Amino acid sequence: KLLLANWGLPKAVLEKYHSFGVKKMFEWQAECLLLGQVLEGKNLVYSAPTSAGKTLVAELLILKRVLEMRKKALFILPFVSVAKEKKYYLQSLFQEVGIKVDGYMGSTSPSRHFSSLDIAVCTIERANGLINRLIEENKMDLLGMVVVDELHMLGDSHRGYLLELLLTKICYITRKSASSNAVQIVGMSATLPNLELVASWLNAELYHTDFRPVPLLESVKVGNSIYDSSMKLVREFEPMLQVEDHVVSLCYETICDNHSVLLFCPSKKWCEKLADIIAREFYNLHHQAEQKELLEVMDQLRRLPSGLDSVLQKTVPWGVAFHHAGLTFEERDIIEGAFRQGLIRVLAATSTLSSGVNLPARRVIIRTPIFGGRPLDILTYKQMVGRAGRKGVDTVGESILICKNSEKSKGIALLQGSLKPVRSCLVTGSMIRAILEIIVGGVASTSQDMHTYAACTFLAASMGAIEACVMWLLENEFIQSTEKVYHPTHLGSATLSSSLSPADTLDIFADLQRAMKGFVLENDLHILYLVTPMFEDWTTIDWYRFFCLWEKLPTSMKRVAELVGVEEGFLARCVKGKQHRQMAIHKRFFTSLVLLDLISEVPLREINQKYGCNRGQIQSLQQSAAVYAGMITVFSNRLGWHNMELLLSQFQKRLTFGIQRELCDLVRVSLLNAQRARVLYASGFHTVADLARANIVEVEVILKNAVPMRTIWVTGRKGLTEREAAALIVEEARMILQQDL
Amino acid sequence: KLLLANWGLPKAVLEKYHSFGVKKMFEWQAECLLLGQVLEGKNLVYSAPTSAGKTLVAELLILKRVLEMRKKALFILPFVSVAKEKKYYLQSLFQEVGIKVDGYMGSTSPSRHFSSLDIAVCTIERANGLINRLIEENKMDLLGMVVVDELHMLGDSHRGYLLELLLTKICYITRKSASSNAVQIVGMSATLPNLELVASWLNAELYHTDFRPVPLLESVKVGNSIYDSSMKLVREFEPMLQVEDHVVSLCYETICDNHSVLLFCPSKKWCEKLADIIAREFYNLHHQAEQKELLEVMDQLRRLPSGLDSVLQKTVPWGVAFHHAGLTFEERDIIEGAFRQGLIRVLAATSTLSSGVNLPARRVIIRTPIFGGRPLDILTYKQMVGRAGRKGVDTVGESILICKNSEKSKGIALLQGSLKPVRSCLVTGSMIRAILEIIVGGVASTSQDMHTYAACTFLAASMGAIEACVMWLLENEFIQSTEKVYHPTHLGSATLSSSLSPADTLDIFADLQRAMKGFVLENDLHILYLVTPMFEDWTTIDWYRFFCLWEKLPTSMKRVAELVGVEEGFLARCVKGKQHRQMAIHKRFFTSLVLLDLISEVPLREINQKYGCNRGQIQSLQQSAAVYAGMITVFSNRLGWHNMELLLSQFQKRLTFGIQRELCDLVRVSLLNAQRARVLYASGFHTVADLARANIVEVEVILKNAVPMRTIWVTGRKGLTEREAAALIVEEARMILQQDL
Repeated sequence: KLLLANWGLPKAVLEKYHSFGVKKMFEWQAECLLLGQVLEGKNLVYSAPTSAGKTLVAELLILKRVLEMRKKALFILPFVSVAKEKKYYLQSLFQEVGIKVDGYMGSTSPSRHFSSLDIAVCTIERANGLINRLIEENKMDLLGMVVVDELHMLGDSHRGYLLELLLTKICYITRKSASSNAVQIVGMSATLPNLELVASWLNAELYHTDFRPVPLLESVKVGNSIYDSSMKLVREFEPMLQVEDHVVSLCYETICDNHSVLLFCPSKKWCEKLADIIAREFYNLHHQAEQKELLEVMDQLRRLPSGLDSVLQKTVPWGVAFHHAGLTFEERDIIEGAFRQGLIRVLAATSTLSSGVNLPARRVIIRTPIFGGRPLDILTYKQMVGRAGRKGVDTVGESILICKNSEKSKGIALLQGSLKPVRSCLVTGSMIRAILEIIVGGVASTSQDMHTYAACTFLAASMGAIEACVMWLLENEFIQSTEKVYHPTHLGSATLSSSLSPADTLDIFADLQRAMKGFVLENDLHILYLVTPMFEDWTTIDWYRFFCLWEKLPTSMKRVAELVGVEEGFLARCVKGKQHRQMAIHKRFFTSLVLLDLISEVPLREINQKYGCNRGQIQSLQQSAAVYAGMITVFSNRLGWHNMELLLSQFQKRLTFGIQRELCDLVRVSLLNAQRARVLYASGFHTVADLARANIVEVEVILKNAVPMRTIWVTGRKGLTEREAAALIVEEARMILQQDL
Repeated sequence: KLLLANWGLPKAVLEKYHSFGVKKMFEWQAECLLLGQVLEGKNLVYSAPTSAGKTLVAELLILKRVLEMRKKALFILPFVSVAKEKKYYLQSLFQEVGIKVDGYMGSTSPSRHFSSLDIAVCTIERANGLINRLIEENKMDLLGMVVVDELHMLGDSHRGYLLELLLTKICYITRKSASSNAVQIVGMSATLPNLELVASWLNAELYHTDFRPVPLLESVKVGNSIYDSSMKLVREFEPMLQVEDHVVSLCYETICDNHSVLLFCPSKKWCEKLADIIAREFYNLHHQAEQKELLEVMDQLRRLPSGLDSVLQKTVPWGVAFHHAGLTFEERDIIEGAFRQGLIRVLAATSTLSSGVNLPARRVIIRTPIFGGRPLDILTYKQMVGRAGRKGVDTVGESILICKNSEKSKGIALLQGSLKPVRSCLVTGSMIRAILEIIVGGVASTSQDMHTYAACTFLAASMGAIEACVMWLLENEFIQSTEKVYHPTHLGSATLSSSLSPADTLDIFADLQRAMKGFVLENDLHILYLVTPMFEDWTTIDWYRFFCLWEKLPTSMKRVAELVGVEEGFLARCVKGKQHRQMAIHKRFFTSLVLLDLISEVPLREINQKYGCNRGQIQSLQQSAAVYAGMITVFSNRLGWHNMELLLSQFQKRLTFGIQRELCDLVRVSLLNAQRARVLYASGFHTVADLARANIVEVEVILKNAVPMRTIWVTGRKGLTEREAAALIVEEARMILQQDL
């Protein structure tokens, strides 16, 4: 029984698994999935270490559910990058067996409809919208199982409350049908203390494991000695070569052992300095003063849109790199891609890598217990170290936290600490959407039943103001009051369909309706002004630099600013010598100005030099602003505004890829991101229609030129050869022609 | 030799000609076709009477050209209705052979490109644009044979100068290639006096004939007698039954002979009164106080969009009808359709029927020499009575002009007069486009050649200021001045492509750059304000009615008027108690307000009652305004305005058929004009895609309902049965699905 072949799986799936190296099944997964009545329909919640293989239980459960009862399923993942990686893994796994998978990661939407789509591996923000749409036209029989990830994020988080709302809605719809389970709910979590309460909230049978494929031993150093967690000295620290911190020495111990190291750094500036030093310390400690594959990785960065970084130039060709938020969204995969293969040996990363993709490393070093001026959180610390120890390669995983003076007392708190218990995050702006997701979907109409909905939520199961907050929806025209029985309105029916929080829609409805009075069409700014989401903390603005940009803007552009409240009299004038809604407009204006260059195909390096915001926050802004244009368009569609939908129809695709109107059809190929279609456009190919009929040898030469054997890079498949990618461009464009008609 | 069988024509074409009843081969057509070197390529211009079969010679010439050298050809037709009828005749003739013909009648554009198109049966306004486009991307090798019509219209006319410009451009191109014929130009004309000069202008040999299949004798009435043309009394007038004019008596003479009569009338009011009388006298004079098919014709008028007219109700079910400009564009074909079949026996028409389709009638009576307060023209009169005498049915054709008192002296000038000699109509606003059609097309660049171009025009061949007109084009940025050599600009390159006169584009460029700063989108008025062509004389406005309409307009609508110069303070206020550009805006506003109801599917009867403009002038406006939206969109496309083009992209189709956005795809089927798709839309069919998969029996019942065996009517095939049209709707929608993909 302790072998995958005994368990019921398709032959192709098992063969693909053997290719991935997973041939032995853990005992905890087998006992958990055999435990209870989970297989026959009962929903399940369990927790395991990150390196223990949490994904196996969910994957075999969803495969069994799909093969047993033909029903579409979901897959809820926090971030866009992890969602993309998971979708690619699931596609490579489910190609032959026939369960086509596609994802809704913000801007990108599957070409095929959800009826043909089976497993929608998509983020929470779009999973909630898809669940709402499925609820809308009484088509929930397709849903058979929803897979959630890191249920511990449903507490204090900017998007986990959406996951909690979706799960409680599914539980409500399941209980209502009882008037074995219609839809199953499975998830995985970290070492939560209260997971029984969450498991019983979804009436899920609980199981918690601390099993690890390789041992993990945390460590803290005190000067020139290493202390274990429980007041124990496990080893005496002795630096071999260096030119109290001794940060370089720890990597050197592992480097001579032929293994990698993760050196997580606190801040943006700290990442560059630390990876520079280790490469500089590799000048003398190994020269007294795979190379072939390292150059190719260095070659991969040469013809990226932003080229190769100056700081990376002095470090990459020795096995030392670094990866933070400020780096390009393209470089981040390549640098992380080589780490899996082992080309790179030391990384200088920030805290963002903790919740990102899986990056195994024998030794993980954390520079300071203080991350960004605040103590390190326990929840991120569990995933912070959990990467230590490769399955089947390394017999020991370690973590060496670095503490100084009195910070050791705060530094040691995480070693003996435990993950904080989850909350509900539920007047509350996170709950105004909760009922409005159900009152306007037609699922619940009577108020007494709507009260019973609040009994199905996390807050009720944890153990007043629910009814009084409907009156708030009564005030804001969201719900019309009749004989009580609640019915949706025009504004309310649109908010649910486009998946916006009702807090935002109050301003958007007044802002989108203020575009009637005066609209401009010569420049895309005013259209772009209505799709910039917010300002958040994407970048620190430079007032003086915006002054010089304000003067050099064309007279055409200066008409938009006065049309949306931006003042020529006050713009980087009174701030220098020294209104909450005004800064939310100026920074909305700046976010539209940056996006104007992004849709004008200005090079990212030139934009960085001109806009002062590094490329890390630019690709993290055009990705977020692309989702907004796809939500404003849908919001205007349901509201009976056909004209505004016409102008904003094409602006989701333009922001995603940073292209112009001419390349809109060409970019439908996933292998033409921002430059592989522009040079291809200049080659006399203006549409994806005739591109499918292109000469195979013709596209080889044209793609070789325009440089800013696997030298080209396409997202999802790591590096690729020029001949293969060009052959894939025509192949990808080929299948588009008939599958959409 | 005088037989069609001996002449070289396809066997199926000959059979179709036999089906049309034309089998006898005349003498003048044969001698004209075998004269000289016309067949081998030389262009030809000839004059013949209207009832002599002018079009047949052009038909055999174009057939010989197509079968000899495979090359696309044109066909220039006077107005939209005659062009549409000619296109249907040509299509029904050319079904099986392979010459796929299609028409450019203003708004309507062929689904297929011109490359697959062979004979473009299009009016002058669109033929000029098509040939300009052909000239643009050096594709004139396709053009090999251009058929013009009524070369007597190239003189003083609002659109004939376009034909003259087109012909001189073609001649210039042919002469340039000589540095047996590149393109052959044929046409037919009325009894022109100077046709030798026009023929020699196109270096064409001349042939003029007066042969008539049946004799035509004219008459002038004096008291109670009829006088021939040459001071001769041919018959003594005596009235049989009546209750000096004796207008009913002349018709009653032909009624007893079982033949029809055309009773042309001066104005709309005169048309209703005269046809009402003849039916009223038909009551007492034939009842002492084909019926089955007459009721069916009355039945086809029952479920038209405007229903059945009250004036037509008291006259139609006796064989007496009337047909003027104010009647619906749908009723006009049915009333004229039955006349060809002989169901109707009398008609009370205006002067517009003179230039329309052929309506044979044994006796044609013209009420007054004064038509519309002015003496009747010679040119209209020659074609006014040219329908007298059916070919192969009636042995004699007559015309009885009615004159009173001293008007007989002016009336008889029509009888002995001859058609006025043609002019050139060439500073002149008709010539600014002439060179601009060639200088920006790249055909002619050197100024001396451009001067040589003026030697190829009609004015030069008839026997200074040509060069001075370019300076005007230099002033208005149309042409950039370099070393002289002239090159097109952005504005100049767009005017040619969209086929607008340069006089209009000066205001449009400023008018389309005034909405560029400020636009409204919630209502379609401002978009509609930029597509209303002009005011012309489409209707006489009612200031008081507009004033009340001004008050009841929505507050959103009143934002558009103040945004385009229309004043709330001055609107039907100072006109009542008593600025050329201002009236051109208010009447532009009215034309946009009426069109708003046309695109809101308001019934024409309610619109007529509300807007005071009869249905005849409404379909004559939405046909003209639909072409403008198709020219403004193209003008904005070439000018680098991708946003304003997006809003105006769909507004040509909306104005043509008077539909909304929902029916835009459904209306692609030509059998769903304005109501057969609305009721079909309510049947759960929202797109033409699944309409091709409709159940045949399902569409029968739904089409039967919504009533305001050949009762349904579809343009181009007269009446049709309900079962056939419904079977044709799915069949027509079927062929669309794959032929466009």
